[PDB]
Formats: sequence, C-alpha cells, structure tokens
Amino acid sequence: EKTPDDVFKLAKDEKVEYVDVRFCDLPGIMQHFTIPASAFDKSVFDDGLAFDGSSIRGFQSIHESDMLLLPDPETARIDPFRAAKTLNINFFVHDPFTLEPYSRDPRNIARKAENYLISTGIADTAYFGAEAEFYIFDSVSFDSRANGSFYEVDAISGWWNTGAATEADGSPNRGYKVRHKGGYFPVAPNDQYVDLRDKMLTNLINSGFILEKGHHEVGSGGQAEINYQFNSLLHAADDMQLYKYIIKNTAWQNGKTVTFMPKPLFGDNGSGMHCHQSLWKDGAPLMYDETGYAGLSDTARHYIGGLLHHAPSLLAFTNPTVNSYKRLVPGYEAPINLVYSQRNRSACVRIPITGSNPKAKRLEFRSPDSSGNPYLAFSAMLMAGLDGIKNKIEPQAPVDKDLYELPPEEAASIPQTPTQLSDVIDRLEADHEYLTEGGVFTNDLIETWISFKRENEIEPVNIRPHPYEFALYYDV
Amino acid sequence: EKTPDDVFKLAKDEKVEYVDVRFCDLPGIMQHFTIPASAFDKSVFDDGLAFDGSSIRGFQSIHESDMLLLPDPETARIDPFRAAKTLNINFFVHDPFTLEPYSRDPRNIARKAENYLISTGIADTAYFGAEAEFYIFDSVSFDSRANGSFYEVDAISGWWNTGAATEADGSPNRGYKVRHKGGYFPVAPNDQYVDLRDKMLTNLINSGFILEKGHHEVGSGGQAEINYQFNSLLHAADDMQLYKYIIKNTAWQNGKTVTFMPKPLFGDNGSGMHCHQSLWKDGAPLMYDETGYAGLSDTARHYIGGLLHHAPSLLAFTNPTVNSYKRLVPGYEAPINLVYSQRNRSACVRIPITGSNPKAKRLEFRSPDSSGNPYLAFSAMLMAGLDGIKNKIEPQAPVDKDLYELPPEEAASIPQTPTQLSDVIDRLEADHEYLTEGGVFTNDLIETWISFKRENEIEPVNIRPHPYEFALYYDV
Amino acid sequence: EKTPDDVFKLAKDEKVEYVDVRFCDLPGIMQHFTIPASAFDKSVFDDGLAFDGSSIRGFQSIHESDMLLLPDPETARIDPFRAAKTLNINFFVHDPFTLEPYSRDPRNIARKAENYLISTGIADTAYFGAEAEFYIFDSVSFDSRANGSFYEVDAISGWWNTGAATEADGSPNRGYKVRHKGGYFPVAPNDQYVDLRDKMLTNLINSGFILEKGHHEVGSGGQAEINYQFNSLLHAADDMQLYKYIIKNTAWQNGKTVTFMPKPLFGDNGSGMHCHQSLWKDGAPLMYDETGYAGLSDTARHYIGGLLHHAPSLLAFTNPTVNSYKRLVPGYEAPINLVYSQRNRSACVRIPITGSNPKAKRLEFRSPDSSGNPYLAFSAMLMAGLDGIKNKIEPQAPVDKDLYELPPEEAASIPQTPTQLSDVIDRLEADHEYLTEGGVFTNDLIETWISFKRENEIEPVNIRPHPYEFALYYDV
Amino acid sequence: LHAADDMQLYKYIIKNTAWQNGKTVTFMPKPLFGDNGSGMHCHQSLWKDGAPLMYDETGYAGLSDTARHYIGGLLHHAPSLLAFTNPTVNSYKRLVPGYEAPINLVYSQRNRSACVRIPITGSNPKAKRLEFRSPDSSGNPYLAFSAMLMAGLDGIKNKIEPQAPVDKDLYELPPEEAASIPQTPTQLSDVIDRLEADHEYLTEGGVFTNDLIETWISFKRENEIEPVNIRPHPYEFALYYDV
Ligand SMILES: Cn1c(N2CCOCC2)nc2c1c(=O)n(Cc1ccc(Cl)c(Cl)c1)c(=O)n2C
Ligand SMILES: Cn1c(N2CCOCC2)nc2c1c(=O)n(Cc1ccc(Cl)c(Cl)c1)c(=O)n2C
Ligand SMILES: Cn1c(N2CCOCC2)nc2c1c(=O)n(Cc1ccc(Cl)c(Cl)c1)c(=O)n2C
Ligand SMILES: C[S@](=O)(CC[C@H](N)C(=O)O)=NP(=O)(O)O
Ligand SMILES: C[S@](=O)(CC[C@H](N)C(=O)O)=NP(=O)(O)O
Ligand SMILES: C[S@](=O)(CC[C@H](N)C(=O)O)=NP(=O)(O)O
Ligand SMILES: C[S@](=O)(CC[C@H](N)C(=O)O)=NP(=O)(O)O
Ligand SMILES: [Cl-]
Ligand SMILES: [Cl-]
Ligand SMILES: [Cl-]
Ligand SMILES: [Cl-]
Ligand SMILES: [Mg+2]
Ligand SMILES: [Mg+2]
Ligand SMILES: [Mg+2]
Ligand SMILES: [Mg+2]
Ligand SMILES: [Mg+2]
Ligand SMILES: [Mg+2]
Ligand SMILES: [Mg+2]
Ligand SMILES: [Mg+2]
Ligand SMILES: [Mg+2]
Ligand SMILES: [Mg+2]
Repeated sequence: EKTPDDVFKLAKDEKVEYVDVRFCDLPGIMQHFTIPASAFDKSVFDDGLAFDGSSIRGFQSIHESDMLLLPDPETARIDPFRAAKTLNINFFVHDPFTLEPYSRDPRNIARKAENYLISTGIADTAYFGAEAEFYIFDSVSFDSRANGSFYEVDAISGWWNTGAATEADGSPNRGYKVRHKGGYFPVAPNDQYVDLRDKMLTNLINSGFILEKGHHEVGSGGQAEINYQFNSLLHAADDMQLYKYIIKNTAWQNGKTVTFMPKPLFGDNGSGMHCHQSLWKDGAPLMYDETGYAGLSDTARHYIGGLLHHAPSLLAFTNPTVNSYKRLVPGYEAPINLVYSQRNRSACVRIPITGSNPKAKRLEFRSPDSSGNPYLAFSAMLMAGLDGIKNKIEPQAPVDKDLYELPPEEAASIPQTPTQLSDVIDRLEADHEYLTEGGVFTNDLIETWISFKRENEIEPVNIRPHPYEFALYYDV
Repeated sequence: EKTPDDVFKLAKDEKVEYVDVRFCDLPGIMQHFTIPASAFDKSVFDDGLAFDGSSIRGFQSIHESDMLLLPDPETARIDPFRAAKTLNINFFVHDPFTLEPYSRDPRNIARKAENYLISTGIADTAYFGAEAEFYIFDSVSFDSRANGSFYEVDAISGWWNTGAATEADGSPNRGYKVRHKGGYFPVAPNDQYVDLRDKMLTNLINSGFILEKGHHEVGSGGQAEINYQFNSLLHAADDMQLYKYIIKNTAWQNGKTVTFMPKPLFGDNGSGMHCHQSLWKDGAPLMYDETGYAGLSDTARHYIGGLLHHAPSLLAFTNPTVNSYKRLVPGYEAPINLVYSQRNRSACVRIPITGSNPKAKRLEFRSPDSSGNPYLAFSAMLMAGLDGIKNKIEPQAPVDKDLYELPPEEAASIPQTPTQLSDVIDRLEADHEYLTEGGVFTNDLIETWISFKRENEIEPVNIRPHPYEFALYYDV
Repeated sequence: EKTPDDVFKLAKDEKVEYVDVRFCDLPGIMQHFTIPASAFDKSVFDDGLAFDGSSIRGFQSIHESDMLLLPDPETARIDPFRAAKTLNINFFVHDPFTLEPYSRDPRNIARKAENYLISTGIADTAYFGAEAEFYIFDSVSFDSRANGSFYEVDAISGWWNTGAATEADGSPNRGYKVRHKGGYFPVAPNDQYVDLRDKMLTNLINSGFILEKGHHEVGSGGQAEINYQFNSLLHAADDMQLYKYIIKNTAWQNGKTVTFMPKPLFGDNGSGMHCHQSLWKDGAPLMYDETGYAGLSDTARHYIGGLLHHAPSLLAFTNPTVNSYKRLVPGYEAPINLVYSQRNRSACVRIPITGSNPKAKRLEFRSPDSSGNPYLAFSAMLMAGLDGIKNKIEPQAPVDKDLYELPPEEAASIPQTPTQLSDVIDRLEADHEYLTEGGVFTNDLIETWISFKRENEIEPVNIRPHPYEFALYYDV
Repeated sequence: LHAADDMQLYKYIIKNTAWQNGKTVTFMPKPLFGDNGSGMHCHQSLWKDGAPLMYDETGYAGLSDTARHYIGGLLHHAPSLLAFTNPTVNSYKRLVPGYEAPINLVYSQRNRSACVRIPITGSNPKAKRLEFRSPDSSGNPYLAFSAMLMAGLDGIKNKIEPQAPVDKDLYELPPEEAASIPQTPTQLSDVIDRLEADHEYLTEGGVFTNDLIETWISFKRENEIEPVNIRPHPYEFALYYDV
C-alpha cells in the first residue's frame, strides 16, 4: 500500500542520485533507463514517461512506436550494485493517447488475473511460492557459422575438470569437485560456493526479501537454489524478476556468471521453477480437507485437474523455450508425464508433506522453468486452475511410484508431457479459451506469443544442423 | 547374367590375391570381410559363408547370431584401391537352418520388389537413375560432452576462409575460393577439384560404370556430383553402394574426406539423391503420352500420384535421418511441399525437358537423399508408385512457379513436406500397407526400422542441448 | 570453318579422355562440366546437352531452369593443365523447347552483332585486338564483418616489401623489388617473372594462339601483359576468355595467383583492356585516309564519334564493375575524359603511330577493362561505332596534350568520364536504343544487366562502411 | 547558440569520461554494418513573447500552420540541407532501411521510420514540436542547427506545404507507393552538388555567406569525397578478384 509520497521520502532519506525506470518485455526480460533524482517528481506519477515500443520484443511496430509508462510505488527498492546511489521502480505500460493499460504488458496481465479471481467469488487471493534454481558458472562461449557451431560452459567444480593439470588461472587442481548428480548437498570444501551464496542471501535481505533458505543443488558445476517467502500473484512475479537480477549481478560482481536456462548440462539436473500454489478467501485457507487424498479439498483437487488437463497448452507459458524440453526427460527430478502424487519428486504435481495444519496445505507444480515470463506463467497457471474449479475437472488417480521406472504398459496408459516447443505452441493456438476468460489474456497477446516463438526460436533452431548429427551421420 | 565360372575366370585372369565378401546392413552401410584367393571355391557358392548377425545393425540378437551369405556373381568387380589384388563381390543374407532369404536383407527387398512388379502385369522393368551429390572436405571434427558440444567441417575452397592469413599447411592464401551458392560451375582455378574429380571418374570407368558427367555443385567448400548410366532397380542400388565406396576412397587416397550427409553446411545447398524413374514392358516405354501435361501418360501421372500421396510415410525410407530435414528448407533447390512441375527445381517431382522421344520420358523425384539405404529407398518409391497406378491416384494440379516465393495464402493450400524425422516414422507406423503388398516389405522390417530410428537417432538428438539454445537462452 | 568430324578426329588423334563443355554466364565467367570421351558423339551435336539455368547468373529462374547447349566446333582446343587428356569446347545456349538461341547468351550477342554489321552494308568484318593486362600476385585475403573489414594483396616484388626482414618462406630479402610505376620494363633480376611469363607464352602458343609479345607492366608487385594476334569479333571474344583461363592457371600451377581486376593497387597503375578496332569490306581496309587527322577516314572518325558520344552508357558494358572507376583517375595511363588523340596514352581513344600502310590503320579504345564480359563489351563497342557512322556523328577536335596536367578550369571544358558505376547504369537505363538496333541487344538483356549490377554490386558496396571512413571520421 | 555550445561540450565530456575509464567513444554515423547507426535527432520549436507557436488543436498531429510550414521548408530543402546536417561520406551508410533512420522525405506522428516524427505530447501547447530525424553528429552543430532554422523559416515565409503525412512503416511500402515519395540522397557528392546549385535560403540576411558555402563545398570534395572515391573498397575484392 505504498504511496507516491512514501517513495519520494525514501529517495530523499537514502540520498538517491538516480532513479532506474523498469518494465517487462513480452518474453520476460526487464528493461530499463535512468533519470536523475532531480527529474523524479510528481509529473512522473501524473504524466508518466515515454519510450520506444518498437525496440521492445512483442510490443509495437515502428510507425506506432511511442508508448507510456506509469510508476508502481509498491516496487521501489534501493539498488545494491551501483556505486551512484540508485532507486529502482517498476512501471506499468500504457497507451500514450488513451492512457489505458497495454494489452501486452506482462505486469498488466498479472493485475487482470488477480482482479478476475476476485470477480469469480472462488477466492480473493492466489499465493505463489517459487523455487528458481540456477547455475553459478565461471565462463561461457558459443557461436553459429556456415561450417560449424559450438557451445561450452565451464566451472571450477565441474566433474569434467577432475583431470585438469591446473585451474584456468594456472593455479593447482585441488580436487573436491562435484560429482554429476552429487551436489545436493555435501559440506565445504565440496561446496565451493558457500561464501558467494551468503552474499546473494545478504543482498536479497537488504532488498526487503524475507529469506527461508539457500543451498547447493544436485547438479555439478555450481547449481544453486535460494528460497524467499511466497506472496500474492503480482507481488510474487515482481519478486521473481528482482531475485533473478540480484542473483545474476551478485555473481557478476564476484567474477562469476549465472544462467537460469532449463538445461545447460547434458546428463545432469536441469534448473526448474517449481510453483507452490494455494487459494485463500476472507483470510481463510481453501486447499485443506482432512478426508481427501494427501489432505486436499475439492477446490484444491479441481485446481490440479485444471493444471493437468490444460498442460498441453499451458506449458507454452510455463515451459516457453526450446531448451525447456531438454529438461523434461526422465531421471532428473523433473516431470515426464501428467500425474499428481504426494511426496513424489518424479511427478508433475507433488503434494509436499505439511501435516495437519490447514494453512500449510498446497500443491507444487513442478513442470515450470525460469526461461520465460513469471507474470505470464503465474497468470496462466491461475487461469488453468480456475477453469478446473469452475468445470469441476477431476484429475486422474494419483500414482505413488517412481514414475521414471514405470513398466512400459502402465507408462503408456498415462498422458506424457509434450516433447518439444512447437507442439505446445500448436496446441495453444488450437485451444486457449481458458486463458481469455474475463479478458485476462487477449487474442493479440496469444497470437503475438505464438508468432514470436515460431519465428525467433523454433525455426532458427530447426534450420541449424546439430553437432550430434555429425557424430551420427558424417560417414553415411 | 554372370555365372559362378565367369567369376572364377575373372579371379584367375586378374591374378587376384584376396576376395572381399560384402553385404548391406539395415541402415545402409556395406559390411565386409576378406578371404584369400585359395579359399574362394565352389563351396562358397554351394554352402556359403558365415558371420555374426548380432554385430550388424537391424539384424539378429546375440542368442540367434549365426547367419549365412550366398554370392551374387553379377556384382563381382576388381577393387581399385588395395595394393594386394582384390575382387569384391556382394552377397545375399540367408537363414543358416532353412537357407531361406533373410527378411531384413536390403538386397533381398530389392529382389522381391522387382519380382512383385512383374507379378502385377503393370510392367516388367523399373529403371532408376540417381544423382548422389557430395562434399569434398579437407577435415572434420566433433564431440558431445556434459558441458559442451561442437562440430566443424573445413575445406580450402570454403568462403569462410577468404580472410585466412595462410592455408592449413602454412602456405599462402591464393584466393579463388567458392562463394556460398556459387559453385555451379565456374572454370578453374575457382573449381579447385578438377583433377580429383577426374580421378573419381576414371576409377568409376575402370569399375565398369558407364559415365555421363561430373561437375562442381552449387555449394561452397567442394560440393560435387557425378552421373553414371541408370539401370534396373537392384542393379541401380548395387551401383549406388559401389559408387559411394569409390568416391569416398578416391578422396581418402588423395588426402581429402567426403561426406554424403544431407546438410553439412548451414546457409548453403544440401546434398540430394534425385531419383529419375520410368516403367517399361516388353521393351517398350510406358511413361509417354503426347497429349498429357509435360508429355506424361496416365501410368506415369498415377505413379506420381502415388509418390506424392504416400510421401508422409515414404520419406521414412527416402529421407531417413534427422539431418535429412535440415535440407528440406526453402531456397536451396530441394522440395518444401508436395507438387510436381516440369522444368521446376523448386518442386518435389520435376519433369525434365526431354522432347518428343517417348523413351526419354521420366519423372525426377527430388525429395530423396543419400543418408540411408538405396535398396530400401528405391523399393519403397516403387511400392508407392505402384499403389498409385493400381488405385489410379490423381496428383493435385502441377504448379509452375517458384514454390519458395508462393504467396502465404496459396502456400497454405498445398501439402508441405514433413518437418522432422519423428513425424515420418510416426506416419510409417500408422500407415504402411502399400509397402507390405506382395510381402516386399514385411512387418518385422518396418518395426525394426521404426525402433532403430527412435532409439538410435531421434532420442539421442532430442536429449542433447543444441549450441544455438545457448545463443538464444543463456541470459534468460 | 571447323566441322563436327574435324573435332571427332582431333579427339581420337590426341587420345582424349574427357571433354569439357563450356559456356559463358552473363557477368562474364566461363562455366563448365565434364563428359567422358565415350559420351562425346554425334548426339552432342544433334540434340545437345542440358544444364541448370537457375544456377547461372543472369540466366533463368528456378521454375524455368532447364536449358540446352549446342557445340561450336571452331572453339575446340586441348587443355594444357589437366593430367587426364581433356578437350575444351565452347557451346551456344539454346531454348530447350524451340531450340532457338538464348537472348541472354553472351556468345549469341556476338553472333548477332557480326550478322547485323553485314546487314548494314557498312562493312563485313570488325577486327578486335585486345590487351588484357594482369597482376601476378603471391597471395590475397579479405573479409567483411559487422565490426571490421579488410583486404590485402601481396607479391615478392612489391615495393611495400623493401624493408621486410625475410621473404614469406623465411628466405632472405635479396632486393631488386619493383618501384611504384617502375615495372615497365627493366631487365632481370628487377623483372622477377621472366620464366613464368615464358611458360604463359608457351601454353598460349600450344593452344593455337598467334603470339606477338609479353612483358612486365608499369605496376609494382608483378603487373604483366601478353599480346596475341587480333581477330574478328566473336573469335576475338572467345580468344579473350581462353587467354584469361590460361594466364590464371599457368600462374596457379606455378605457385602464384593472378587477378584481372581493374585497380587492385592504390597509387599504382590499374589493369586495362585496350581494344584496337578496324572495319574491313571485301578484303579492303576502311579506316585510312592520307588527308585526315592522324590518317583517319570519315568512316573511322565517325566510329570514334559514336564511341565518345555513347560513352556515358557504353561504359556499363566496357567498364562494368564498381572497381572499374578506381582505375579511371588521373596519372596512370587510363582515360579521365572523352577525347581522341594520336600517340596519346592519357586519352580516351589513342591513334597508334602506324605510318602510311592503310591496312595498319586503327583506333585504340583505352577505356575498357577486363572486369566483365568480352562478348558483350566488344558487341556494345561495335554498336556505338556503327551508330556513329550511320548518323555521321562528329567527334570534338583532338586534344594533343598530357590530359592529367590541365589546370582545373581548362579540364572542366571537356566531357569527363563517368565517376561511378551507378551513373553509367542509370544512363544505360535511360538511353540504350543504339544497342537494340537489329535486335543485337534485347530489352530483357539490358534490364537483367541493370538489375544485376544494382542488387549484386552497387548496393552491397554502398551499405558497407569503407576503412578510410574510420581514418576520416572515428574522432568526429 | 546555447544548444550548439552544449552539444560541443557534451561530446567532449562523453569522449573523455570514456577515455579516463579505459574506453573509446565514437560519434560516427555508422561504425557497425548490419546494426543501428548513431543519429542526432533535433527537436525544434519556435516561440514569441514567451508563447509557443507550434500548437493547433485542429491540425494533423496537433500542429499549427507555422509548424507545418516549417516542416514544409525542412522537407523541401532537404536535398541541399543535408550537406550541413549529414555532412560526411559515412552519413549515407546510416541512411539505409531497417535501423530507425530516414530513407525518404515524409513527416508522420509516432513514426520512427519517418524523416520528421511528431512525438506524442498530448494537449499541452508548450510541449508541441517536430523531431527532425535525419541529422547525425558527424559535423558542426552551429552550422547544422543554423541551416535547419533557415530552411524552416523559408518554409514559413513562402508557406511551403509538406506532402501528406504517411502513417506506415516506411521501409515496408509497396513498390509503387514508395516510388511516389521523394527519397533521401544516396551519397555526399549529391548533396554537395545540390548545395552548390541552390543555397539562397541559407544566404538570407547574410546568415550564411558565399565564402562559407564555397569553402564547405571545396573542403568536402577535396578532403572527403575524392579520397574515398580513389581508394578500392575491401568488398570490391570479395566481388571482383576472380573476374
Ligand atoms: C512455504 N511456502 C512456500 N515456499 C515453498 C518453498 O519455497 C519458497 C515458497 N510457498 C507457499 C508456502 C506456504 O506455506 N503456503 C501456504 C500459506 C499461504 C498463506 C499463508 Cl498466510 C500461510 Cl500462513 C501459509 C503457500 O501457499 N505457498 C504458495
Ligand atoms: C538419362 N537418364 C537418367 N539419368 C539422369 C541423369 O543422372 C543419371 C541418370 N535416368 C534415367 C534416364 C533415362 O533416360 N531414362 C529413360 C530410359 C529408360 C530406358 C531406356 Cl532403354 C532408355 Cl533408351 C531411356 C530413365 O528411365 N532414367 C531413370
Ligand atoms: C596489330 N594489331 C592489333 N594488336 C595491337 C597490339 O595488341 C594485340 C592487338 N590489333 C589490331 C592490329 C592491326 O594491325 N589491325 C589492322 C589490320 C586488320 C586486318 C588485317 Cl588483315 C591487317 Cl593486315 C591489319 C587491327 O585492325 N587490329 C584490331
Ligand atoms: C532437489 S529438487 O527436487 C531438484 C529439481 C530439479 N532441479 C528440477 O526440477 O529440474 N528440487 P527441490 O527439492 O528443491 O524441490
Ligand atoms: C543443381 S541441382 O538442382 C541442386 C540440387 C540440390 N543440391 C538438392 O537437391 O539439395 N541439382 P541437378 O541440377 O543436378 O538436379
Ligand atoms: C603502358 S600502358 O600505356 C599502361 C596502360 C594502363 N595499365 C591502363 O590502361 O590502365 N599500356 P600499353 O602501352 O600496352 O597500351
Ligand atoms: C531508438 S531510436 O529510435 C534509434 C535511432 C537510431 N539510432 C538512428 O536514428 O539512427 N532513437 P530515440 O527513440 O531515442 O529517438
Ligand atoms: Cl520445437
Ligand atoms: Cl526428429
Ligand atoms: Cl556506384
Ligand atoms: Cl560521395
Ligand atoms: Mg526447494
Ligand atoms: Mg531444488
Ligand atoms: Mg521444490
Ligand atoms: Mg544432376
Ligand atoms: Mg545436382
Ligand atoms: Mg537432378
Ligand atoms: Mg600494349
Ligand atoms: Mg599495357
Ligand atoms: Mg595499349
Ligand atoms: Mg529521438
């Protein structure tokens, strides 16, 4: 409930030199420009500020370029990195003529989703808790040419380096490198990132995050995870974007490089963005029933029914990259089919063991990753869950087994996760009505998304020969 | 019509030291072992020779390993490369108990296809003329690891080398390199492979090939093509396998390395295997009608109808690799949709301009490549064409335009070529009855093929991150 | 007057293994493919041979690709370079349906030009003598990237190398390098290319050229010139193409690299293609009049009038590249304005001093270079000259001065040569009627030429920053 | 004048902050091939007695007659005006389609592909202005600002009407629609030639004199146009080595 004057006071008290104006592009990267403290006045709140909509992905064409920005005082935070004292604020994108909210502003979609939820009477609050895992690498390089292509990531703790004569700077190999699938979570010196993760935890604390934990993750070569307290949809998506900024730049300032890509390593764990979800109304929880499987109420079970039913199109917003589908393979604690199960890290929806406290009851949607847009992803998940409640969609029976080790004939009788991005985009195009309910998603957004993924991602990868095709086929 | 005694005479006259026993594996690579001249006797013809069927792809399991081979005297040729005088002969694979022909011997499939054609009364001879294009490279390297993957091909004439300070051996850069899409076909010194191609042409002539032409092809970095006289199905497939052997080894002996892979270069022409086809009966041609479009008879037009109708599954045998589908992209004289058209190198079936001579009338099926098995590919094409004649399948009207430059709304009303290998394999699995006619293809062959491609090709590429995913997604 | 049977006899007597089928693309590079001797029969003369017209510049589109070739027995010569005995023959391009000559075959244009000349009654023979100068370099490299671009040529005799510690192979610098503008023409060891030019002279003699001289030219870094006997238009253009092939490949086989580009060196002489021209009728010369300036008849003077009047558009075919206009600068024995003058190497047309022999009387058109198509260039020159005779166009008075030393106010009073390629192309577009007389050039040819130069040459150079722009402007 | 003085000092401060911090800055129009050039867009407005003159609620893009005629002058005089606003050989490598720089002489509101864009500023009359997108930083801001003003003033004085605004992506216009629109000049030699032929609007009131104009023309020809013209381009070797 922060006000314009609250932000002006914060700026004065902190002796801010610059204000960094931020907003979200369609794919999911934050955009920014800087104004001096002297130019940060009431006119910023009253009239807004302009930018070139044609240079932003999924936004405007060149002849309709000018767009407008209006501040969100809830999102004002001091930047931990800039030597000149800087205040970061997120903005909403508006039409420069009518001052109406932009149909392709991701932050608007989240706003609309929250208001639609209230309008259904089902609940008044949707809580999102997320676990954005990442890799702390030392280096990366890659190219793509007519006659060749390559990539390489590297990290001191990568198992591929056990036989190295020296480290990259010429210093001795001192062992204690992380085995593949072996990073979760031995003490130092096996864990070579303790001090860096502490700096990440501290930078988050100093940016107003309420912290829960930090640890090394399963993957070799510096996989990590940090958890902060859940929040309502829009706040949670704003938290995600700032979290990624703080992780990436703490690493950068300390000589490292971070990636949130779903699957940077072949034959080791990918990086997921599990989303814990619950609905509340009038300050009371709605997910709990002592007599249901895994202690779940009807509302909760139908929300799951919606998620698993809509998955074939929903993944276009929750798993939105070509790389996403290299993670959805068996053996790495990511989903390979559409089942819910308690305590089950091989499942698509896991129900965490929380006991008899009704407040703690929730579902963990394990399918999503961090390769896209949290505003759009959280919103799409909500729309799928709500369609499930409204149409009382029953999920198929929980399967309490290692889903990777299912016998072939039982495995076949269960719907699989989509194989590739082109499949989920096709399915989104064919069936997206649940998303357009209440105008939360509009057709122009959905069509822009489909077009962007095909032209900029699917096709560019499809036309380029893969290095493994040379391993397979050079001698045909 | 060569006999056992004809081959024994050839071996004696040529003072042969060794006999190289050859046969075809299922994917399409020739296999061999050597016996001394003293061990080449009538018993080889009467009893045959044994091998380990479990070490050959698409053949036997380990407990049913032993298999038998019986010579085909038509295929006896002197090897141009071995210092010790060697006679090469192709063999048919047989069951070691019953002496029945093997259901998964590619050379048997071709045999069966030819006999089935005769049994239909439609014709007695199917002629296949093929153009197997290739690249004459200088080097290749590639790998696939947990944290990285690469490939690189290289050639002195590659345009990517115009700015090189020196050649690979340290000698000066002397220019005259080939522009992308610019290799067809300037005189030397632009054409840096004239003498090598002459050696290829001579080695073919000395192996009993009847030669027609040789030239540099469109692609930079040493693309080439050589044409030899067409023949009946089985002979033509045998010719193809020996041709590839002679091309590869002439190159090898002269310090080069050749690939027949469909698309080794990104942004330059792929290498195709166009198949010219015609049916004959009682020594008379069946493809010609003065009054048809492009001078085609009903029999010819229905054969085309069969090819274009069955394409979605047929390509599993004619375009059988993951790399195949990197070639089926617009702008490189390869098909992108299922149309026939005269004079048209952008089409799926081109009708060459041959004039009023009825003997010369034929179709050019431009879709196939050299990345698989010519015995299986020629056979499958025939089966599709015959199903077309038998069911009088009418092809959709010819389109006499640049098919790459079609307006979006006309382009959509035409069936496209398949996007990827997994699609054609799926389609083969669902619909393959035309192939099983007369038992030419059997279900065990089709099921083995589908299984091999999924487990050994489709899945291995799908699980491995592509270098371009790092270009697109590292900073998500 | 060679016949098909004359060529068959030559092939048999020389024990030819291969026949190289050659034809000219529109810009001016010879194209080829090879057939075995066994495939060289009467059918080649009767039916011709096919090729892909869509892969040849200025020819066909992809849907109308098939084209036909018919041999010219006058052009059969033994190849001096190929280890396998080869006979080269030039072909005419024909329509594959109607067998009519192709409107965009350069060799057809020359054919038509010769026949048109006869039809005018003016003369029956146009003689062309050409001097194609060239550089014998050691190496060349160049590229063009987003952030940088370079070229470098090199030669042992280049003056830029006088201070080199060693030669490229590590051997000592032994001096005797050529000074800029100092190559014409000191004895060896200053002249470092005597033996190589002797090899060029011998290869030409053995290919049926009648030789006149060879020498080093003005430019440092191995400039050279060889002269062979003049001939009638078509024969002369065929001679030029073969001469360029023999020069380039003699160099290549001897460790060097040759360029015919107009201006490879900045601040030293360009390479021209001076064209000596005369008209004859009934075996009698037409250029001579004892009483005319420089001994020229009215016919000759009007031919010159035509050349100088039509120059602004004519240079589109005689000086057809962007690089052409780097040579048309003062101080290097190339034209900078449109004057004729006897004995004058600074003029556009020089009249060589030949004495009172009427047979030797001729004009030297000094403007043309070797960067395009001799068939088109010779033809266009003839058409301009004939328009001059027909309309009795009077050239402006001869100027017997060093045209590089004129003060700027006096320079201005004479029409200048065009500054850049875009200007001559524009002018060709606006005025080309003299070329279309008798259908020698057709509109489709002229329009294709204009389009090719704009899209493939003019525009690509215009959009790319020049290195010297960085010298001038980095610090603006 | 103050604005031109500001420009010069700004360039000094940018270049030397970079220098002191291990970097190197260029203001050249097109240092990268296949990526955006660097422009110097000039927003312009006329005021009198402390009141704005560019605004009319009823005009297209909210422009008064004075403003529209100023634009008429800019687009009419462009063929010679660019000699002072786009004064280098490199300037014309930026004037190519696809990079938010002009390729023809149109004005249009909200349009970053246009020669003059009218920024969206609302109903406040004080904020009303034109953005002349053609100029770059490769020359002289004193001369460039002055020449723009002289062109705009000739437009007002002779009430020169600009051709109708075109509200489209101007790089994507169909063949014959684009062909009815005057293009921007191709190269420096063309604008210098045109300046030589027609420069009367500049000499009004003796703001520019003939000795200045003649010195400018002479300098560009001898020191820039000719030195580039005589030097072979690396791409000529890519195109022509094997002719
Ligand atoms: C621990 N947690 C996480 N974290 C799991 C670990 O990673 C951080 C998010 N996400 C949660 C929860 C979580 O506890 N709940 C339930 C919930 C919701 C509202 C209230 Cl007032 C209360 Cl007291 C509890 C939730 O509804 N969500 C979404
Ligand atoms: C020239 N050609 C090629 N070549 C095209 C160029 O590459 C080599 C194959 N393939 C052909 C043909 C080809 O001509 N024919 C027709 C054919 C068939 C049988 C006879 Cl007896 C005769 Cl005389 C002609 C055909 O039926 N096929 C299949
Ligand atoms: C020496 N020369 C050269 N060469 C000049 C030096 O380089 C080689 C060409 N070109 C000539 C001439 C040349 O002499 N003539 C005149 C000419 C024409 C026909 C006859 Cl039958 C005779 Cl005998 C003389 C000509 O008409 N042309 C075109
Ligand atoms: C240990 S893990 O199960 C691993 C998740 C894996 N990285 C993935 O979702 O791809 N995550 P958590 O226990 O934090 O939910
Ligand atoms: C010149 S091309 O059209 C090129 C074919 C291309 N390489 C392909 O099929 O991929 N082949 P051809 O003219 O020999 O049939
Ligand atoms: C010595 S030169 O005058 C030099 C010509 C110069 N290379 C040119 O035309 O560019 N040629 P020639 O005397 O052979 O006619
Ligand atoms: C984003 S841009 O449109 C880019 C302009 C480009 N650099 C040019 O004018 O060349 N500039 P702005 O939005 O600052 O006016
Ligand atoms: Cl995909
Ligand atoms: Cl696939
Ligand atoms: Cl030009
Ligand atoms: Cl210029
Ligand atoms: Mg966790
Ligand atoms: Mg985790
Ligand atoms: Mg989790
Ligand atoms: Mg061919
Ligand atoms: Mg080919
Ligand atoms: Mg072909
Ligand atoms: Mg000479
Ligand atoms: Mg000379
Ligand atoms: Mg001369
Ligand atoms: Mg601007």
